[PDB]
Amino acid sequence: EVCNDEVDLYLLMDGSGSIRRHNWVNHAVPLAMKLIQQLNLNDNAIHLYASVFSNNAREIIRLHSDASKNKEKALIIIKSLLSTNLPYGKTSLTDALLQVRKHLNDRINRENANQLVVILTDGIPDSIQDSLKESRKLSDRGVKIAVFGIGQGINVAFNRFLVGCHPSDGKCNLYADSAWENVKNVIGPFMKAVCVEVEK
Ligand SMILES: [Cl-]
Repeated sequence: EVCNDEVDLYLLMDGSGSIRRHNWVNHAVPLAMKLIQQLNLNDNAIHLYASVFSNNAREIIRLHSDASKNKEKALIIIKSLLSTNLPYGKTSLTDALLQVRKHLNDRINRENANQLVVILTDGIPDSIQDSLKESRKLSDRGVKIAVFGIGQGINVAFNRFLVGCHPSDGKCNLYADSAWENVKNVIGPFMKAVCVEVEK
């Protein structure tokens, strides 16, 4: 009853920055699924988009649910689409944010919808400055950015600053993080709190 409003949500997976990719490769997609399970994906509510790979190239696509097609298939489709990211490893966050901006520019949005980028990351961008530059173009267009950080390879101050908070001080509703062992229990609440803040 929380993630129930008109929102265009762009889910961006950004990892792994780690030397031992096992955790990201085994758990990033189940983590993203858990987040997506918090969303009301009725056409009058949340429209869910995801950055994915197709024909060796990065692309933004809409994810549907539960479409008029069979239940298990709709789940499998989403899970496979998300999994196209895994073979490609670490990719430019700057380029991903730029693609979201182009996507928003190419289409008319719903009159009363909010635009939101949710980033799942276990590392830091190739370029901090290029990334910050893009995020500000987005926020200048009224787009909100939330970030979920995982593990010990993240920079918390960067994540907080990226979503518009103070680098260290004060609560930041658009940011949360966790160690791998705990992410499954923290991500649901994070998505909910993100929806709440977005409606304010
Ligand atoms: Cl980058």
